[PDB]
Amino acid sequence: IVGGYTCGANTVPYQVSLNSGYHFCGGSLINSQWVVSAAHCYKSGIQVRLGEDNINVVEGNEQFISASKSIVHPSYNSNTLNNDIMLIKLKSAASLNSRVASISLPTSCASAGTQCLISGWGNTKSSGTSYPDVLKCLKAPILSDSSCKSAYPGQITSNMFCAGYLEGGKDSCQGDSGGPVVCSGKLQGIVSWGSGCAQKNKPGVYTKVCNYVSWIKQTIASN
Ligand SMILES: NCCc1c[nH]c2ccc(O)cc12
Ligand SMILES: [Ca+2]
Repeated sequence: IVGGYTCGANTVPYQVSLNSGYHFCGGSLINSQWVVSAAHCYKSGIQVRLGEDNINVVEGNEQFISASKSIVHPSYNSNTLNNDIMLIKLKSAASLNSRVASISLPTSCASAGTQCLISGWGNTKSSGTSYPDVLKCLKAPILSDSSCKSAYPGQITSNMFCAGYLEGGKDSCQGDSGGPVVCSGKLQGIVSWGSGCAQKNKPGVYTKVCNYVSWIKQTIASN
């Protein structure tokens, strides 16, 4: 997260870290046994880490649970990032509490202008690299579809939205991939892609979760 703030330990209780020997992606806990992330985060041998603040220190509220199954969306296109969403089933159910909690799925799509919270352990600089150990947070509005398509001509599908600031300076970045965009207590987006981080006229692009609610629910009910 570039230009954000330190969230505070366990203030984003649905945030997960995906670990394959090291943190490589975020995700969101949607019930005691399922995580939603980006399909571009797919790999084998994932351990899901819940209750994390400092990802390099055991602080006492972590639950580490291996993934039993990963399901990339059937229509994911890795070249366009259309349908950039994946579900991960945990080998066992997490223990839910005040610091480990699920985030609800939306019943309706959010409109441009809605303020949302984006969080992750990604790079904090727009040039060069500095990766934080503690969770970073960013408040950003959803942008109009016309401003999003004007920023990325020919690249924005109906399954994507832009959020952030056209002036630059504040954005998600590398390592925030797969993480949540939460607006009014509902999961509306997944950190997906962009042109660099925090660049003028290049806001972050996010997977539009409201379009996938029926796929998520049907998949969870049968796996
Ligand atoms: N807005 C952050 C977009 C994003 C997701 N993954 C990334 C990886 C590298 C990068 O420069 C940018 C990204
Ligand atoms: Ca920790």
